[PDB]
Amino acid sequence: SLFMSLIGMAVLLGIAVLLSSNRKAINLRTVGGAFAIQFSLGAFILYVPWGQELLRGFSDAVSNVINYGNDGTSFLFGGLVSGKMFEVFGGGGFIFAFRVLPTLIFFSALISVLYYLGVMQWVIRILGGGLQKALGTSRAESMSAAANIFVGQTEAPLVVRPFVPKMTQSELFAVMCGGLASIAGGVLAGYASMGVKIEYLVAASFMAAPGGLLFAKLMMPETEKPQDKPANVIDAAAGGASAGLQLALNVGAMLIAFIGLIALINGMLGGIGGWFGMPELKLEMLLGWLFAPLAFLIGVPWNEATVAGEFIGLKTVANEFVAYSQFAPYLTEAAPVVLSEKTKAIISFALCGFANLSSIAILLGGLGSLAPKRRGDIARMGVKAVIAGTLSNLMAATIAGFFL
Amino acid sequence: SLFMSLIGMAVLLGIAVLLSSNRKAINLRTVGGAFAIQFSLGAFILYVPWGQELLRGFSDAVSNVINYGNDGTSFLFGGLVSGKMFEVFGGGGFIFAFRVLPTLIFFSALISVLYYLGVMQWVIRILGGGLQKALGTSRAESMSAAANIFVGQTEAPLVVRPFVPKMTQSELFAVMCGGLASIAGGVLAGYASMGVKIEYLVAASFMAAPGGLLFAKLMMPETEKPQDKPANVIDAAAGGASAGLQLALNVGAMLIAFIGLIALINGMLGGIGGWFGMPELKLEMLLGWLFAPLAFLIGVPWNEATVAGEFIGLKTVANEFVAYSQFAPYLTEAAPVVLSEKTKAIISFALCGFANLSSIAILLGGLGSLAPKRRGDIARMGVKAVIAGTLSNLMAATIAGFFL
Amino acid sequence: SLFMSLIGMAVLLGIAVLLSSNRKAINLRTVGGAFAIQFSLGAFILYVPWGQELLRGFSDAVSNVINYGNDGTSFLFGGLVSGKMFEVFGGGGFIFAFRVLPTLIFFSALISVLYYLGVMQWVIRILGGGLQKALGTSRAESMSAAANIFVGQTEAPLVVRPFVPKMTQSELFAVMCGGLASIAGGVLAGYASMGVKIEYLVAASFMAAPGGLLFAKLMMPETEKPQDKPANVIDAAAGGASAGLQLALNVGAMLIAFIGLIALINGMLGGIGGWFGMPELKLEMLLGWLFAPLAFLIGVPWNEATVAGEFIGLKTVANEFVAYSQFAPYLTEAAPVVLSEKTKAIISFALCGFANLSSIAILLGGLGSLAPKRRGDIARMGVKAVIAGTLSNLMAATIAGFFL
Ligand SMILES: CCCCCCCCCCO[C@@H]1O[C@H](CO)[C@@H](O[C@H]2O[C@H](CO)[C@@H](O)[C@H](O)[C@H]2O)[C@H](O)[C@H]1O
Ligand SMILES: CCCCCCCCCCO[C@@H]1O[C@H](CO)[C@@H](O[C@H]2O[C@H](CO)[C@@H](O)[C@H](O)[C@H]2O)[C@H](O)[C@H]1O
Ligand SMILES: CCCCCCCCCCO[C@@H]1O[C@H](CO)[C@@H](O[C@H]2O[C@H](CO)[C@@H](O)[C@H](O)[C@H]2O)[C@H](O)[C@H]1O
Ligand SMILES: O=c1ncccn1[C@@H]1O[C@H](CO)[C@@H](O)[C@H]1O
Ligand SMILES: O=c1ncccn1[C@@H]1O[C@H](CO)[C@@H](O)[C@H]1O
Ligand SMILES: O=c1ncccn1[C@@H]1O[C@H](CO)[C@@H](O)[C@H]1O
Ligand code: NA
Ligand code: NA
Ligand code: NA
Repeated sequence: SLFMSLIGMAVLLGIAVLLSSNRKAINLRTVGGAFAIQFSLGAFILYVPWGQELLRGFSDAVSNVINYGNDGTSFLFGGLVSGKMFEVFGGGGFIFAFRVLPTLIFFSALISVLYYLGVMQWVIRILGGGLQKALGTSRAESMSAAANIFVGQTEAPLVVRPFVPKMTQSELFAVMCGGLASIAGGVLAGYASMGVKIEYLVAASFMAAPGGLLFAKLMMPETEKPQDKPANVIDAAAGGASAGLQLALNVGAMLIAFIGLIALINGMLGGIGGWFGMPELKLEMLLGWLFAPLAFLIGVPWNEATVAGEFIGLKTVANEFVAYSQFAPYLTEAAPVVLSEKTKAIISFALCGFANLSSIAILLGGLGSLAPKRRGDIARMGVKAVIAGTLSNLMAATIAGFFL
Repeated sequence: SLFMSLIGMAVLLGIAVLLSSNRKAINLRTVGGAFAIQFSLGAFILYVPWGQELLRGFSDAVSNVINYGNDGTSFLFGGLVSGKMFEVFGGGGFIFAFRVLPTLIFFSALISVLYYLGVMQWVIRILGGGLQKALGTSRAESMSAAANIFVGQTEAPLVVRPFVPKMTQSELFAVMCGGLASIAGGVLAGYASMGVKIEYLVAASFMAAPGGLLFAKLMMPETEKPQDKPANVIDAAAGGASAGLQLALNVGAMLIAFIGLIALINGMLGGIGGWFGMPELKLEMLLGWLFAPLAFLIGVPWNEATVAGEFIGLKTVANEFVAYSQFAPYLTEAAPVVLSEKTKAIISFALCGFANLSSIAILLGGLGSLAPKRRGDIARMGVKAVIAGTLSNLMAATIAGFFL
Repeated sequence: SLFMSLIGMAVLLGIAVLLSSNRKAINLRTVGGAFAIQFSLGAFILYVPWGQELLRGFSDAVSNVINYGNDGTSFLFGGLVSGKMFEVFGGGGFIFAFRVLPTLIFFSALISVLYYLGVMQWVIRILGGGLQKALGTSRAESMSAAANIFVGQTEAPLVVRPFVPKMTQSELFAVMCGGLASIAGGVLAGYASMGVKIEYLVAASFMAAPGGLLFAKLMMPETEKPQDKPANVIDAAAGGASAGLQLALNVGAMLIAFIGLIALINGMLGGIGGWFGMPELKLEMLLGWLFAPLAFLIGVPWNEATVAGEFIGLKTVANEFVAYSQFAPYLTEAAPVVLSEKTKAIISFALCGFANLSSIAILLGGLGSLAPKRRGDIARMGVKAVIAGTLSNLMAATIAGFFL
């Protein structure tokens, strides 16, 4: 029952220690408090009444911002995003390109505005400050952790960019992990626009800040000594819109290609598999069969572990956006397999993260531009940081399933 | 009656003199003739029969070019831009993304072709030469003024780019003002595709050349001494298409974000306003209430000044593209408020200009790349140049309303 | 009958010799074997039974990959690419922007993957090696020839990029010609998605490798002495997707502008032509009237030579993508002129090539970046290389019509 979850949490911690760079250098206060916060935060907003009300209150505000932004895309694409689309095309009336992608544009502009007004820096300074006083982590790596709740892995270190070129290997690794453990505000609203419960997305985004530091300081403890703008608000929105547009195009091209490639792979796997009496062999079968123990370990029922593995596996070997796209039909009344509400929550939390191999290349570009002489260290710690980010997402899912 | 318009023209001139860098250095021949041309040009093509026929003749040619270009977008988006769209989605059958944006691509390619053939340089040389002989303005600043009738604020100085790094502060300011007072050929056809009367757009584009110089030489008189390609036609079209595409994407992202942001602001203004007994408070109400005196001053009737202020205000605090997008429904039979034909003309002229704060950043990029050591002067004169450009648009509207 | 084709082949060879840089330096083994291979390859896969089966087998595999990739665009654009589109908009239900353009994205990602796995380098090394052993051409120029079968003119030299800056003028010219004589895998599937028979596209792509070398070594014989990566597979796909997206946007903007420009030209040609009693004068009439002898020479019947000339002419003076777009309606049951199956094949082969003037600018960018000190030689040999590429496409069409 609940005993299988606590074992899950133990196993995840165990792997991180086995993969640590120095188990004897692990700060017990740091990693103890880090797990304490993520677990308590999970308990707070998923179990206790007052915490649940604050979460559903924040989520409804996020849901209101999404609808407001939809006025923009409604103007541009008109009746192609209206209700008449469902009367004509039925299910295919929902055009992903016009329904989900424009959200990335609006939210990138909004967060750009919130940075200009100092609202973002205000929240980050509070959360980032609470972490470093409780965990003993450095100032810079804690701010980047807190920022990563709302923005992406390449945008979060920007709030501490003059400290990045000279921060320690453990600091840099943590910064990498904070980005891999979390997502971004823009894609968040995208996933929400696909049917993913906002309550789970907001919850997972916040639990990423302590969770990211947790596995950063487990797998790479501090063995060194750390240290220590647009002209107007309209320009900020325009710049954010531009950045969002570029991101929207990239995600769209990736989804067309990757899905197309998976369709090509499934065709080949059917022919190759047929040679071994398995003509029905697909990529989803391999991934499900391979990740089922991992899904079963984080709290997914035995009879649903394989289907859960398909999504968790797809997120790891590609990215969370593709995983969510294949998991979204399972959130409607036209779902091929009716899953339990607890399993739906676990997958939602386990997928909520940029933790994949492709993000290393993205970290080399973004985070590497802030410190060009540190691109070697980033590439070297890349895979370890991806694993650490994966453990953080899996821990958050285990915690989530435990309190649900 | 007509007395309120002439007062309007006087007030606008008055503000420019009060904000001048040296009232004693103002060249009476320059600013006298500049106003004389803009006023006479307004009289010519809006009042006298022969001038009205030349304007409607040029506009019908512009309207024919638009339809020819529509063959391109009709090929790409097929039935999504056909008449069947209105039978199915009704009003929402008009998809802005496919109906207006592709025009920017076609017209950018066409103007690129016209530059290659020397047709553009031919017209600019005549109009630019007539201005400098009548106003006494320098050669370079006059060519940039004439070019700005047809192209954008960053493209117009390109016809005199080797003279920009060494031109006087008054010359540079004028170049900045010529761009802010006018629009571009590409967006022109876009506004026309939204229901804005082409006759008003062409008229305002031409009146921008003397009007831009007028307020440039009022607010910043000359106190110094001024001085003095693609391989084939198919390459020119391709390059122009590419530039148009990039612009089309930017405008689209901006419209999605800005409209979405306004929707978000109106939601917040309803809550904040509710604290003061004004739950119906919106951005349009603030802008209308604040710009109504200005609209009333340029010739808009008292009972229509507030609605007119909403659009003029939105153009100033954001850009003219967003203003036109909110003003276009007022040009159809489904308009929420039926406005007088004179008020519709005034708003059309007052909106026709790139005069906004965001254009300073764009001027720093485009015009600043032509003279990197002059980016300080551009940023310093930015706001003054925006005001000057605003006065030029307001003057053109007052003149327009006077002869109508 | 078949005598008119062999005359055609002779004439094409004749022009190349007349335009040669040194007729006395032409290697008879090189150009003899080069024509021998292209002619035999044509005989193999268009005439002999076994060769026809291998071609239709490869084409059905290409047709299967296309459909697999379509799962990606089907996810993004939903019902806008469904069968319901034809029930509502009829013929206009086929939206080119969503039906053809996304193919460039998928195929660019796939070929990027195939390069990473070493599959591309494996095939190129075999075909490129067979050519240089049979023709006596250099190693580098032969690999670029073989690569050009599957990829574009700027991508093909990348497999021999450290040998490009120091290769001979004849080598560089051949590299330029190999790219101009062929197309790319991505646009190939695009043309196939417009109704162009895949069998003709695959055939022409392969016959371009010897055909490109053939006219390279005729018009520019060797008079000198020649010499002699993404972190993971998912990164490769993502990079290829990005490159495909950029290309998809460019092609789309070009098609909107060029078609729009042609519509504008036809309007002007109707007025200008009206002055000489020819109000029905259009661009298609001029191009058809001017290229009809050329089409008649390559095997197109007298009564179909003029219509065939319209398409061949449009490909030359613009690009093959625009030509195919105007030729595609002639491949359906709603064709304005029912053409013979042999004429449809000839046009398909004659159009299959990047041979146009605009590609010189593209060669200056791509191939010129690999050897910046050789941009002068590229620009100098540009037009000659375009002619050579045109002759290669015309030869392939003549050969095709001969065996059909
Ligand atoms: C959808 C509608 C929303 C309604 C909200 C309207 C907001 C109004 C924006 C005004 O902001 C100002 O704009 C200036 C222009 O960019 C800035 O000056 C900046 O640039 C000037 C010159 O360009 C310099 O003089 C200054 O030093 C520099 O602060 C200045 O910082 C900024 O405060
Ligand atoms: C929709 C259909 C429209 C129908 C219209 C057809 C127009 C025909 C275009 C031909 O233009 C020529 O093309 C050359 C190739 O770019 C240019 O040579 C340029 O480039 C050459 C080599 O690339 C150099 O030899 C030259 O010096 C240099 O002028 C040359 O300037 C230009 O006149
Ligand atoms: C749609 C689903 C498809 C299913 C297929 C799944 C394929 C699995 C990809 C794994 O590939 C590895 O990924 C590493 C990470 O990029 C690479 O390490 C590279 O980068 C490392 C660090 O980033 C370095 O340690 C290495 O030196 C360097 O080889 C490595 O080369 C590569 O073999
Ligand atoms: O780096 C990112 N920043 C913002 C949004 C997205 N991504 C990247 O793109 C992917 C898809 O959302 C993520 O897994 C991540 O690697
Ligand atoms: O600078 C520009 N050049 C061409 C088109 C548009 N714009 C900018 O974008 C805005 C929207 O049309 C203008 O206000 C102007 O600042
Ligand atoms: O250079 C290219 N590489 C890949 C795809 C396309 N093109 C260019 O764009 C044109 C349209 O397919 C070609 O004629 C060619 O010049
Ligand atoms: Na993040
Ligand atoms: Na202008
Ligand atoms: Na090629």
